[PDB]
Amino acid sequence: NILEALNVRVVGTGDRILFLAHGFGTDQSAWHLILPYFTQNYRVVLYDLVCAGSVNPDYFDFNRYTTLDPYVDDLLNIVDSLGIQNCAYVGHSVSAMIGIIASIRRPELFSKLILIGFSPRFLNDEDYHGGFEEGEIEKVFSAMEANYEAWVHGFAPLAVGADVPAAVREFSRTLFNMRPDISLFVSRTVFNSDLRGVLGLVRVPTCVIQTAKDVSVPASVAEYLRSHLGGDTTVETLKTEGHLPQLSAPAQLAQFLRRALPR
Repeated sequence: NILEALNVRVVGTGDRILFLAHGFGTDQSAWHLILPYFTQNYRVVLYDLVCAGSVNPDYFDFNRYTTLDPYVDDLLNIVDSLGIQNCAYVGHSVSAMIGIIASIRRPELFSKLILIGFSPRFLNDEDYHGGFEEGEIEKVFSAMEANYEAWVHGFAPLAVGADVPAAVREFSRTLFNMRPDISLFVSRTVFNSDLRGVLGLVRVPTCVIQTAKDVSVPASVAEYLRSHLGGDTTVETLKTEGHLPQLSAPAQLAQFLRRALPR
């Protein structure tokens, strides 16, 4: 039922469950280039966040989805529904944030957390560089509301990077598939999140993957995470820019994953 609403799909064969969880602006199809590198050795679970354009917009209850907690409830519901007892989890952007909270709620559930394009807090603070200020983000939210199509038009290449047209085309496609109001509302939710208070409570081994230049995550965030996460943590840096390496640099990302994943 949640399995149907969130387009859960399980493919591959192997002992380890690999759980792939997409971020803002895409759906599980953003994993399609790396997926063949794993389906021979991992039982792979994919799903769409409720805010994905591929999910019936009728399921997006703006009354319910006001913080990340209902999203974590969705993930744990899927995990439980599938009867998954242990898995490796790869979360991009918001799914990274969701993964951290899930790990603290259910520490026995994750063998490993791989976090791509992950920030615990986007807004700056005293001695903390998240990369954004409140005045600044209000204008983005206005632009997103005023003219979503124009925002996407400009944002997709900036976010994804240069000379990767296939990646930009795909990211534009999935952004345009999201309902504009859902896009804005999810953005607001993410920008009002602050995980820095609970990072020390993470116990699961974690790999933080960053790219060279991510418009949403300053380079300094990775070393903050290394110093603040409570598990055994490593940082890997892709020699490639952009926010969506699963589309823009699938070979390098898959290589990093193959190094970091259990088995």
